[PDB]
Amino acid sequence: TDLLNVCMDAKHHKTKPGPEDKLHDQCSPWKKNACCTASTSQELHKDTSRLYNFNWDHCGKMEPACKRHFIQDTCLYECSPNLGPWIQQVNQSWRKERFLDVPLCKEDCQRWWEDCHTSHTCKSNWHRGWDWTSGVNKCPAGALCRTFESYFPTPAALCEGLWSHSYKVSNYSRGSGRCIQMWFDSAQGNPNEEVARFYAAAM
Ligand SMILES: Nc1nc(=O)c2nc(CNc3ccc(C(=O)N[C@@H](CCC(=O)O)C(=O)O)cc3)cnc2[nH]1
Ligand SMILES: *[C@@H]1O[C@H](CO)[C@@H](O[C@@H]2O[C@H](CO)[C@@H](O)[C@H](O)[C@H]2NC(C)=O)[C@H](O)[C@H]1NC(C)=O
Ligand SMILES: [Cl-]
Ligand SMILES: [K+]
Repeated sequence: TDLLNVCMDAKHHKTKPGPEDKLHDQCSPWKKNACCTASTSQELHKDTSRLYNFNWDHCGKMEPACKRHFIQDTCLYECSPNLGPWIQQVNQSWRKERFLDVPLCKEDCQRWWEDCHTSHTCKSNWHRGWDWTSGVNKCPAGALCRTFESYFPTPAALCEGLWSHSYKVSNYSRGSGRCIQMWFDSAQGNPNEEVARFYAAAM
């Protein structure tokens, strides 16, 4: 149970999960229990936020249908109090902990990949390798802009590879209670609580 209802020790996270009534737009489904502040939830909706100075439009403008998924992902990363069982210590300059091999529901990965098909990028790992010397990430030497499909030939390649394995792709369905959903209605409770509960008891 020590892995339940926690916030990892990372760059913006709160020390502990709490109610956040004013979570902005896409993060609001987390408003009953979040690891992010309202300010953070607000900032992550912005192009090239002050959170990480990360530019989504690094190979031209990213399609809205695609960008929403990255915003959604950032909501989960910053707000989720239910990733306890996958938290690992990594000792990095901008975070002492992170999560790895979170069982992301296949349909979520599939939808993300499909909606991002018509967008563009220059790298398959977005955590390491950028040219930051202007202050925001720019394609490094040798990295050409291409379609998403080029750098991520399958859904799993994007979902698992883009954020250096924060996720593994689960063969479980949305609503199985056996995989983490990036996209959920939380009117009747956050569905990923049950997921974290289940995998914490697996030991
Ligand atoms: N699911 C998910 N998992 C994550 O870990 C995650 N992380 C971020 C934060 N993203 C980033 C990406 C790059 C850099 C960055 O400054 N990269 C540098 C190296 C940083 C270092 O010293 O470790 C670079 O090499 O370009 C920081 C934060 C956003 N969404 C996520 N979403
Ligand atoms: C992931 O789940 C799917 C079903 O949602 C599994 O599919 C079935 O697999 C068996 C063989 O193992 C087939 O007889 C069925 O035809 C499959 N169902 C359909 C309609 O596709 C799939 O095997 C699972 N993947 C893994 C690796 O366990
Ligand atoms: Cl839609
Ligand atoms: K969650």
